[PDB]
Amino acid sequence: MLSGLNHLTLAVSQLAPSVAFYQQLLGMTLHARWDSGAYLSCGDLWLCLSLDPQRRVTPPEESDYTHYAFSISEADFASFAARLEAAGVAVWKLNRSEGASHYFLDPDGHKLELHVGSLAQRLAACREQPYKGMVFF
Amino acid sequence: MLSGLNHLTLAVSQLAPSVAFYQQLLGMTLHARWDSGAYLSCGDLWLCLSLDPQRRVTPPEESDYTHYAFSISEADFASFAARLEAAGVAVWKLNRSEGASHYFLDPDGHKLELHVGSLAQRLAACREQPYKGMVFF
Ligand SMILES: CC(=O)Nc1ccc(C)c(Cl)c1
Ligand SMILES: [Mn+2]
Ligand SMILES: [Mn+2]
Repeated sequence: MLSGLNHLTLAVSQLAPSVAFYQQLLGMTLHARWDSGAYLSCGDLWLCLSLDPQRRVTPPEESDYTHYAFSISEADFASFAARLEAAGVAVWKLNRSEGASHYFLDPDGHKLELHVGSLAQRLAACREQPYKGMVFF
Repeated sequence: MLSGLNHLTLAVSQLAPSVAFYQQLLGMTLHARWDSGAYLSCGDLWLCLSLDPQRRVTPPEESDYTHYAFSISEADFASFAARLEAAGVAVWKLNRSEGASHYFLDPDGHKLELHVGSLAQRLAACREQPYKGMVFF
């Protein structure tokens, strides 16, 4: 059957600024870069950046809620978020509707998130503060 | 420091067909559902389906190359691809790279992939046959 995300591929309009964002600003590990892409890792995540002439720099009001959240510890969360803010990284959401999260945009407007906590922890939190109509299986 | 992918959230136009697709067709585990979304798991992947009236059912020619690949073993790949074909799931690309890949669309046009092979396998193949402009770190 299916087991896990094998990789996340993000289309990017300008390869070098996107590599710099994920590697320098977010601290991911850069493994390889070529004329039309790059491979990075973030823990066990394989991230591919793919140069795509069709990728548009998209304001967050023009895209849907699809987004990619990266894990960070409770001890590191606030200083990492504050560093992104001080660096001028654009945001897209403020209301913490799914726990301790910071919502920010990549250079092309991909919707990203820093989040503290696992699915199990979110389910436990939701039992006390459930989403409207929530059922647990 | 970021330690991995925390969750993938897909905006969906209709929650019921999206739950059927990810849970019943793709075999992911449904943990919770509420009026406007659902939480599933696929191995270590935490998947959130978020009901979003801004989600358009998007033909593949009208979206960029951003896509989400799920891991499957080589032994299971062909029968899973056949299952998707029997279900009438559209393909958006043919495989021309190393490692088996099946490129298929979700009900809203999210670009998905089944892939066999890790980042390490891809890097080993690339070292033997580097892409144009390829540099390793
Ligand atoms: C022309 C040029 O400067 N290319 C270049 C710069 C930095 C990196 C990391 C790479 Cl692979 C290539
Ligand atoms: Mn999220
Ligand atoms: Mn892929």
